[PDB]
Amino acid sequence: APKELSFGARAELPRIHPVASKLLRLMQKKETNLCLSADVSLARELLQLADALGPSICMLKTHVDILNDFTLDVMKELITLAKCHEFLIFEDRKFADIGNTVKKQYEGGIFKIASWADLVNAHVVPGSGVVKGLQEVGLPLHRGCLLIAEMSSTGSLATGDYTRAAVRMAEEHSEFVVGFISGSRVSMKPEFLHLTPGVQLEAGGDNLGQQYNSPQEVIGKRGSDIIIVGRGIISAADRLEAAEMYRKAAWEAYLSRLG
Amino acid sequence: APKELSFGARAELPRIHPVASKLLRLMQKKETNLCLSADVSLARELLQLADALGPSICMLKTHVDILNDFTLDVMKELITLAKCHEFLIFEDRKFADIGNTVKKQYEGGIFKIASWADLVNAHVVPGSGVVKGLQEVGLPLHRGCLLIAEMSSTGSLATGDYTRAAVRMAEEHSEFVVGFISGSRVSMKPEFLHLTPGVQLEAGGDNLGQQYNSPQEVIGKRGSDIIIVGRGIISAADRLEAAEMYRKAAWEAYLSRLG
Ligand code: NA
Ligand code: NA
Repeated sequence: APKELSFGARAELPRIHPVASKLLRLMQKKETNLCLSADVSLARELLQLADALGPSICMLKTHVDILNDFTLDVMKELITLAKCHEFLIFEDRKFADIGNTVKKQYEGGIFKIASWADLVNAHVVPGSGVVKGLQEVGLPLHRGCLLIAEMSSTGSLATGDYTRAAVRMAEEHSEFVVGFISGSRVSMKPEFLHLTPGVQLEAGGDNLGQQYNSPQEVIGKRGSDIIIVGRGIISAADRLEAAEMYRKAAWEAYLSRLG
Repeated sequence: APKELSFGARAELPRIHPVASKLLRLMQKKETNLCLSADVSLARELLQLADALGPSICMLKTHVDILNDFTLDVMKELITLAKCHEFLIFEDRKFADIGNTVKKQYEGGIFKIASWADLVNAHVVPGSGVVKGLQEVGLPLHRGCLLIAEMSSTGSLATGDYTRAAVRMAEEHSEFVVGFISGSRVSMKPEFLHLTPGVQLEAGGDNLGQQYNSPQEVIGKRGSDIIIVGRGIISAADRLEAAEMYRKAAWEAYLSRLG
């Protein structure tokens, strides 16, 4: 493997996407490679978490279709927090339809996801039309996309040639695609981010197929860039001290890998 | 292949799911195996289409995340039409996350999909946790699910062993899973429905990877049960006469296959 570059140096790579470079520079400024999976159903709790944990995170990942009281003004308030504390907003929509449909789902409907999400993600199962359709909205809005190359869950079919196809599709749509959701490093090109869910400090899983690995395993041994942490933080009593524990774990694993 | 049973006889199979049997009986009563893909962004147009075309269709497929003016009362009015004209409502949500997440996306948020959708669909890429999570909402609500075994779009990765995995997952979750979105017959078990999108009378595609086959190819040669038709109907001037053309095509292909 080529010699590892710092996040700050990766932010300067000739082929880097502007959204990736903004992310990489705030990761190095803030010493955080933690993405908070803000898995709550109340706008107040989402906003209180974003404000308190904002300084500790590089990214806040939302499922806005689980917010009981979603409005676009909630997302305006989230953007204010994102700008104040310096983190990106990633809507974990997992687009997975034909290109003509995802185009509408990204721009339109109640959620107007493209209006407030810096990043979205997509499954590669439909073929590259899924990326084509999203990019016809996302490119004019200066957004980025992550392709789901592997999943954390038991029985995942995102393996082998499927994973290779995701990497190829990302390479070929680099104007819009900034990286992967994956369990490890899947691309050797340093311009691409790797974000990894299924992360907790302790061993375990849930009863619906989620499986966990630690920040040291995921960042240090498996070579990913960012950990996505949900229940490990959200279910804790003190979510701020939980986020700090995850931040320091992921940051030190990165530093020790960087040498 | 075993001798083909009529829709009415399939509705009586020992292992048939109640939602599948309701569907099969209305298909045979109404002489329709057409599912309308109601791909519009206005509630008024969705409701006017559902009323006018209701008699011609067995199912109305929605993308409620593309409706600019979604409210739950729109879905109440759609249910009234579904009951009046006898068709099922299928929300084409393509759930594709870990089980713990899809559970919430199905029951909760603004859309409360499980409250009004007879059928939903899911990708199998996350492993069977996706089905497990949906069924914890769907079983108590007496709903059914379709697993996406193949896709119509260029570059689709839902082929080979992926398709085989979808069929296995459906078999093993038959209390909830009633069939497939697929391009052909993928299961030899007659209790399972096969629904096929990417359908028009004329050859062609779109520029975002959609590819078309005719009702005679899909139902007659490829052995699917139901055609899903969107732009072939929606973009026509007279949507009612378009739906009738598709209905008669799909019904006759079925009858000629039945012998
Ligand atoms: Na995930
Ligand atoms: Na489809």
